[PDB]
Amino acid sequence: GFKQDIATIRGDLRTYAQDIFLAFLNKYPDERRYFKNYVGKSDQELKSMAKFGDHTEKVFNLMMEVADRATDCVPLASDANTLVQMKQHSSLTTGNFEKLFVALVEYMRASGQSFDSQSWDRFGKNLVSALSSAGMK
Amino acid sequence: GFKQDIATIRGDLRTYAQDIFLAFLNKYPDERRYFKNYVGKSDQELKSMAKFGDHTEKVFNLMMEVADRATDCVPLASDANTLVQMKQHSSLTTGNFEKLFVALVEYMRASGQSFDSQSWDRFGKNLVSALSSAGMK
Ligand code: HEM
Ligand code: HEM
Ligand SMILES: [N+]
Ligand SMILES: [N+]
Ligand SMILES: [N+]
Repeated sequence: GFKQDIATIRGDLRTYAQDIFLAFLNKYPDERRYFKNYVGKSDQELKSMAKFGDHTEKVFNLMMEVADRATDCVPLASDANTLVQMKQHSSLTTGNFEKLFVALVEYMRASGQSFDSQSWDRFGKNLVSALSSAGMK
Repeated sequence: GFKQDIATIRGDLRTYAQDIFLAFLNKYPDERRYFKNYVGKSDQELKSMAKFGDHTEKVFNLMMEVADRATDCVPLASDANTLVQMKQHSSLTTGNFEKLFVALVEYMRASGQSFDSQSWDRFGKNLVSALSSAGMK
């Protein structure tokens, strides 16, 4: 279930983070614009960039923290706050996050691994509603 | 489902409030001790007792609002705060709440209705989790 999925992801965090982030960018090419160093780069080119691996690691670490702190796939209001308040996120809206979770769930369903994709879909939706309540547009 | 159940309960609130609260006191006779005035009374005596009717209605009026404000059966932290901070709840621990929801879910399952009993069970558990987080012992 959801709790095991957090363990699965954490066990090989860099591999899942990179795989899912690339699925995100490739499903939604417009989102690449927020990451100027990623512009004009193939998947394998991004893997050769120190910042790519570092960044996506940090993103998925925080996502897993927020997931672990959630109750019944509903994130804490304070975690949504951390996400709204981050300077790196100042220009974002909830649609950016919504698209990320659509790509994440699609990835999980396509994978050979036994993820609880329904729970991740609920988690994404509940995060989107929480970001909005924490002041994101 | 859960949202419809809120509507069902509100549609005949006094009746459901009294019957569920009685189910609670009768399933857990020790809990009656918190309501001095209710000791040594049959169900029918209680249903003709002013404060019993007014009190149980207020409990279920607020419970339905807390349920309505929840996301995926997880209550707002502020609603949990309010319940922990009420002077009438100063002597309570999470266990009192745990027992109330066990009784409420059992009532729903035994009813002729179409309650989403497993949603109410989650709501009870999530409420208890929020009460703890808000400082109730
Ligand atoms: C639940 C989802 C998300 C989490 C947990 C998260 C977390 C993080 C973290 C921890 C960092 C700092 C990384 C570092 O300092 O190296 C970061 C940076 C950043 N995030 Fe997010 N993020 C999320 C969603 C998004 C989305 C949807 C976008 C845009 C589509 C986005 C855009 C950015 C950008 C542009 C940076 C700075 C990248 C850079 O300048 O190198 N984030 N994020
Ligand atoms: C989510 C569940 C609960 C809600 C929404 C709730 C709500 C309320 C409300 C609104 C009142 C004030 C009513 C009035 O002024 O007439 C009240 C009073 C009170 N509550 Fe609760 N309550 C809950 C659970 C409990 C539990 C589990 C107990 C103990 C086992 C409890 C013990 C009391 C007592 C002793 C009073 C004062 C009774 C009186 O007016 O004489 N409550 N509650
Ligand atoms: N695995
Ligand atoms: N699932
Ligand atoms: N249940």
